[PDB]
Amino acid sequence: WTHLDLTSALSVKDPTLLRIKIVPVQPFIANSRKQLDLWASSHLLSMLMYKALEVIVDKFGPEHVIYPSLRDQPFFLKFYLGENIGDEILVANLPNKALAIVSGKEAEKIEEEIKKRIRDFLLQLYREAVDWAVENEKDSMLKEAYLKIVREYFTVSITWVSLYPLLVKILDSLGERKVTEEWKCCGENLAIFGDMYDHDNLKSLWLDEEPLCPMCLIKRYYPVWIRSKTGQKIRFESVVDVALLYKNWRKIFDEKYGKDLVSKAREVSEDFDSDLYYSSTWESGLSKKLKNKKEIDEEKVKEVVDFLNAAYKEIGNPPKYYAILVMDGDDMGKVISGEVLTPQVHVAISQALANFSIREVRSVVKDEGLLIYAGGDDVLAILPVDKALEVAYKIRKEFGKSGWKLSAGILIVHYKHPLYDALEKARDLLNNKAKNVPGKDTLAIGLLKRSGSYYISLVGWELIRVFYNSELRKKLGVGKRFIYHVLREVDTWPKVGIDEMLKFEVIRHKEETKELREKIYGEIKDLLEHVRGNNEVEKVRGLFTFLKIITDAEVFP
Ligand SMILES: [Zn+2]
Repeated sequence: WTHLDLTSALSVKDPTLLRIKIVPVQPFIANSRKQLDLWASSHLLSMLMYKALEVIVDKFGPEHVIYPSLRDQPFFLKFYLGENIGDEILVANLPNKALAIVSGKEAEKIEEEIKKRIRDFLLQLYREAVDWAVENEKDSMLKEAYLKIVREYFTVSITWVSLYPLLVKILDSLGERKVTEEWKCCGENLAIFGDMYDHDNLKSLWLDEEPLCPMCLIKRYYPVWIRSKTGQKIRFESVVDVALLYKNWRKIFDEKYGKDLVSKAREVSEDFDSDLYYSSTWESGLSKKLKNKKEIDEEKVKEVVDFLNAAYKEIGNPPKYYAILVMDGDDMGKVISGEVLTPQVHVAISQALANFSIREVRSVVKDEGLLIYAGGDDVLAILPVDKALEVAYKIRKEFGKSGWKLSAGILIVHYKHPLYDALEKARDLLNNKAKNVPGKDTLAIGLLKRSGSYYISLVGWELIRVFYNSELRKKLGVGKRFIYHVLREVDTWPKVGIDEMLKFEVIRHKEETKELREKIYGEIKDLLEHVRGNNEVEKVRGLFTFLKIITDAEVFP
């Protein structure tokens, strides 16, 4: 049906191919402290691309935008059509790069019109935010040297060509040239330091002891702006909120106990957050959460610990690790753009990516963890430790049927760990580890224990398939004895040899305990073909590190 869509925009108007791209993406995102900051920043990025797109839509129509496909785009439904949209709207699913069919004469003004609208809105927000941080100097907070940072920050490169998949190729590399040619938290002047202030005097002024620049102020305000433009806010506020979803711990906790813990936490103070389900925090600190010079009863603390600890002996210890899942398509730069072909095929692909990202990835994540972003062939999610692998694979299969292949970094991490770093490492797994294998179609799973230890393992998607249905998974104590032993041998390498090492080790860990040993060796061998590695030592290392991680009793209690 999208042929008769293009015939219009191609015939009805004197047609010129316009292209949008907002430049600060991976930076703006990684500069975030708490999970909310990461959602807020990525979501806004989408907001911008929406206001960029809004202009195209307003002046013309939706079918004039090739990429992304605007059918089912939750922002538009909610915002442009005033549809009564549900929690869909919390997920950011518009990417930066875009492609529209524009009328030759508008091409010039549409460029400046997009530029203004972004600035206008960001400014519009900075203000609204300025008011909010006052609610919870303030005249000269809107100096036209701070206004600058806001307008100057996000760069929106816009380019066009008249009327071939070659024109598309010429539009991209022409476009990808204007890009580069066009403290707080982050290399940007703080909203007070840039004029004349001491760093001691600076920190004192700011609401949480950390001084913010204008951009990061917009980050903080956005979650309340959204709550009052749409209805709702992120379901899992903290990283800890998603960490406590491991084997329904929180839900189980919020029945047997929960009311009594709330009660217990009322009579210590008014902590009316999630950290407090951990015994550790009640001993470890609380000082920080004391925003007032009031008194804290100590028996209440001592016997909040006792309550929780006894809770833990009847329920299990509370989960303290969570997953960062980042995903990205392979060999698809030139597919999204259309060089590898505009015919309706380029729309078809756009619709395929739109559909996957909006519906299929959400149906996979599905209140079982936080889907921050799905731009077509790329995903950010915070997951519980026991959903990471399961979600990743599920999503991979789906992107299968809807481009072709897709890699992934998963970073399991202790909750108390700096996000900026965690987010950085997860990215690195995906880009520097995963995407650098020959047949780049791989899971790069990493585990960083609070110890400082950092196990990584690079794996084919087929491995998780084989491993579920594996006899080997069925037993993993015996496992603790097995895996550690193997990993020890392959710390350097078994001088005995790799094959004979596994035999002796499978052998070591009455009618059926011959066929069983013989089955495991087979699987263990089968599995290695799916570990990405350049020799059996690397492959063995790789599998038994995947084994090591999946089974770790501190991460998976
Ligand atoms: Zn900042």
